[PDB]
Formats: sequence, C-alpha cells, structure tokens
Amino acid sequence: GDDRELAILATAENLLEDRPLADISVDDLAKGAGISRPTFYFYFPSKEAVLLTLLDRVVNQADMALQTLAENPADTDRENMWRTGINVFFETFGSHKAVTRAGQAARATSVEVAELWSTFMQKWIAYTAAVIDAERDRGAAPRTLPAHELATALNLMNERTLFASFAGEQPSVPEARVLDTLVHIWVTSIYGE
Amino acid sequence: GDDRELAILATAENLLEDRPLADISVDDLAKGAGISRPTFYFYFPSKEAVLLTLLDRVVNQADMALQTLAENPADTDRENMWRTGINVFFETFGSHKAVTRAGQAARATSVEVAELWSTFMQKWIAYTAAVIDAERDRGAAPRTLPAHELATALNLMNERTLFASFAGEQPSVPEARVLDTLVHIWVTSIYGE
Ligand SMILES: CC1CCN(C(=O)NCc2ccccc2)CC1
Ligand SMILES: CC1CCN(C(=O)NCc2ccccc2)CC1
Repeated sequence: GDDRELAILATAENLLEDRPLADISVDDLAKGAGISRPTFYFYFPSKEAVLLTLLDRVVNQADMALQTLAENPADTDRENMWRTGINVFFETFGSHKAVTRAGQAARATSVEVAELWSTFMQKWIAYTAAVIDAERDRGAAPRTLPAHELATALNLMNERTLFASFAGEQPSVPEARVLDTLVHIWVTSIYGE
Repeated sequence: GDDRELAILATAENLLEDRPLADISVDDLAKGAGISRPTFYFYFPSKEAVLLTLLDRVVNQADMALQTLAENPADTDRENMWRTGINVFFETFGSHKAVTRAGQAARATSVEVAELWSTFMQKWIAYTAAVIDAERDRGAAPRTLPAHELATALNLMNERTLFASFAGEQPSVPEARVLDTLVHIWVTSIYGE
C-alpha cells in the first residue's frame, strides 16, 4: 500500500543522487519501485509530485527535530545553543543532499514547492526572532536591529551558504567549515553592539 | 550598428520588467528594437544570449563601481566603509531588478550565466577577504574565522538577501531595511570576538 509509496519515494531519492529530475522518467521510478507505470500513477500524479513529497518529508523532519530541541534545552553557553540549532539543519538537509538540491531547483518551476519552502522559512524565522527577543528580554543580547529582520537575513544566509556547500558550488565554504562559519556570524551579530 | 545592439538590449530589459524571458520571443525583441527577426540573429544567436549580455553589463558595472571605490577610499569609520561598499551592489543591482532576477534564474539553465556569476563572486569574495586581512594586519579587527571563509558566507548572505528583497519574496527583508540589516551583520562579524 504505502509500502509501494515508500518504495517509489526511496527509488526517487536514490536516482536523484545520480541525475536531475528532468533525466528521471516515471518509467524509471516505476521500474525501481517494482510496479507498472499505471500503478505508479495511482500513488502520484507526476514525478514532480514525488519530489514535492520527498521535500515535504525532509523539511518536516528538520522542523520536528527543531521542535524537540526547543522543548529540551541543551545545557550550555549561548554559542553552543545556536550551534545545536543550526546543526539540526546541517545534519537533516546534509543527510538528504540530492532531495535538498532538487527541491531548491524546483522552487523556480513549482508553486507548491515554493509555497512549501516559504511556509517553513517563515516558521523558522519567526522562531529565530522569538529566541533573539527572549535573549534581549533576559539582558543577554543588546537591542540592535529589529529581531525579525536580523532573523530573516541570518536564515537566508544559512539557506544559501549551507546549500552552496552541499552542492560544492564555486564559490562555497567547505562543508567541514560551514557550521563553525555560520555559528560565528550568528553569535557576533546577535550578541554584538 | 551597435545602435541596433543597444536597442535590442534596451528592449529586452524593458520587456523583462513585465514578464520572464520564457514569455519573450525573438520576434518581440526584434519588433521592439525596430528590426526583423533575421536582422536580430545577426547581433545575437538567441534571446538567452541577450540576457547573458545584459547580465554581463550589470555585473561589470557593479565591479567597475567597486574598483572606483577601492582606488578612492571614503573618509569615514569602519561601519560607513562597509556600508559604502555593500551600497555599490544594492544600487547597481537595485537599479536593474528585472535583469538581476532573470539572470539569477538563468544560472540553473545556462552554463555561461553560472560561470559569469561564479567568476565575479570569486572576485568579490577575494576582495572582501583582502580587506578583512588588511583590517586584521592594522590591528582594527580580531583574528577569528579564516578571512576567506567569513567573506564567502557574508557574500552569499548578501546575494540571497538582496535578491530576495528586490524580488519581494516571502520571506524577505524589506528593501528600505536591507542595507542597514546587512551592514550590521558585516560589522559585528568582522570586528566582533
Ligand atoms: C533556532 C534556529 C536555528 C538556526 N536555523 C537555521 O539554520 N536556519 C534555518 C535554515 C533556513 C534555511 C535553510 C537551512 C536552515 C533556524 C532556527
Ligand atoms: C567590498 C565588498 C562590499 C560588499 N560586497 C557585497 O555586497 N557583496 C558582494 C555581493 C555578492 C552577491 C551579490 C551582491 C553583492 C562585496 C565587496
């Protein structure tokens, strides 16, 4: 049932590792999943819907990991607190590079992919700002920029920098240096006057 | 001669203001430029080459403005020094939003557009790092992150944040707040321990 669904999704994630969605056919997904083409179309209307689902799963997985962290504070300095938070996204997206890369590209052509990405970005920005505000209310951070604006820029930094590193873009921060790079800019910009 | 060339480029920039390149035909560009379709193909092999040229012009214009600034230091504090530098890109790209938006999209489909963007990003990052290093050699900034890595992340931040603001993406920093937002993160991350 959804064993077939899960097989289709697993096949698609596997094939995206070697090639873009444009070079993957419904027939490729059916064959890998051990079903016919019409059987495929029972579970998904298009290969594009498969990618949307894969992205939805990855994004929700990151979001659920952040909710877990938010409910269960690590017992640590402010630097480590932000590092642990950024790390949810580094590891989650980092563990699904093909889906991340394909899903980012699909933002250009798919309103549903764009709206999905937008919804979660708003959520993560709102959460970032809430934490900055808490830190300001505690007297741990200075009241500099509007928190929501600072959060927006920091979140967009992370999007572009993590994804360029994962894709090995020229230029990009090496993947083994990206977490430390982002944490420094977050801590100095949130705590610095 | 290149009056016809300049007319084709001006027409394309105008039409990109109302619609994507995919909804602009060679015939639209010819007609706007006051020439026939075969006459068009004398100046450019495709509508895609027209966009490449427009982007090349905008990018080189920003780069020439930064070279000017680099040769002629504004007489001012470190915050204003970075603000003046970021502002070259805010105003240059900000004055050509349609070309900026279309050129960024074309990175996905055009190797020449990707390689153009990559070449200048490397250049601007190398320049950013050189300035950070100078500031460190002067004893004006602490030796924190590797300068080239810090420069990379800051430059990618600016790319994503400026372009999201210009496109009115959800989410995005409002255009009237983006310069101050980026300057704060640059100054605190370059000067902060
Ligand atoms: C509590 C914060 C921890 C840091 N954090 C992120 O890294 N940013 C979210 C982000 C946005 C785009 C792509 C990757 C990740 C947001 C929530
Ligand atoms: C001396 C610095 C001043 C600040 N600066 C920029 O804003 N970054 C370059 C950039 C990169 C992508 C898109 C827009 C602009 C780089 C050179």
